[PDB]
Amino acid sequence: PQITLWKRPLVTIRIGGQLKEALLDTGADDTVLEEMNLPGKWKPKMIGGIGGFIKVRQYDQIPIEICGHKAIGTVLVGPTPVNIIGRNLLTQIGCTLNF
Amino acid sequence: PQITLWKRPLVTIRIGGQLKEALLDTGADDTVLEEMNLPGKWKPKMIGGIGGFIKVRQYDQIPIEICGHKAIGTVLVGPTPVNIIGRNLLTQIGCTLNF
Ligand SMILES: CC[C@H](C)CN(C[C@@H](O)[C@H](Cc1ccccc1)NC(=O)O[C@H]1CO[C@H]2OCC[C@H]21)S(=O)(=O)c1ccc(CO)cc1
Repeated sequence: PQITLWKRPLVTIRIGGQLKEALLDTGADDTVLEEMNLPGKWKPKMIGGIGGFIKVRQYDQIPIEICGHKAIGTVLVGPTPVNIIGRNLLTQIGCTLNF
Repeated sequence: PQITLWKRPLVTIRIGGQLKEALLDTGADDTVLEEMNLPGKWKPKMIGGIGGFIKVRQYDQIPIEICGHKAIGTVLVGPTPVNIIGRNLLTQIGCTLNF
């Protein structure tokens, strides 16, 4: 589909048994999801944006469905105010910027 | 153009006769540039990002040519980690997300 940017580009994603609204975010290298207790190995990381850094847990090879499109890759989980689909997964669902 | 997302969508912008590199950022409501001088009236504002809140200077009706596409609108100047072009100007240049 085509998503205009008059409003936030929020779409429905699924991660296991949880559906969430997340931003399709070309400004994010990696995907950052709100706090959730995912299974499996992870490692700590600090990520920075406007206002400073937050601490996140990096989980690898996590399958995420984004508007019905299949993706799988790295997911950072921590106290973000918004779920953010970053470029690592945007490329996998075929997302481009066009003007 | 069509811009894929395997790399950061960094583009050259022209603002006040200066060339700068900025990130096309669909997850940003607002355009936020690193510290610089712009002429005219500005208003103190605060904005929140992933890491908390910052103070910025709000400048209205600033022309920016983004990849050769003209926009005129609100520019916030303050301690962002990188220059970001947000939806307020991405809409002006006809940006959409497509997948
Ligand atoms: C370093 C470049 C950006 C600032 C990076 N950000 C993505 C960005 O899209 C965030 C994504 C975002 C969105 C909402 C809340 C928090 C973060 N937007 C943002 O800060 O926009 C601000 C300017 O306009 C305002 O509208 C939204 C917040 C304000 S981010 O969220 O901080 C971020 C995301 C992912 C990583 C890991 O790769 C690191 C940082």
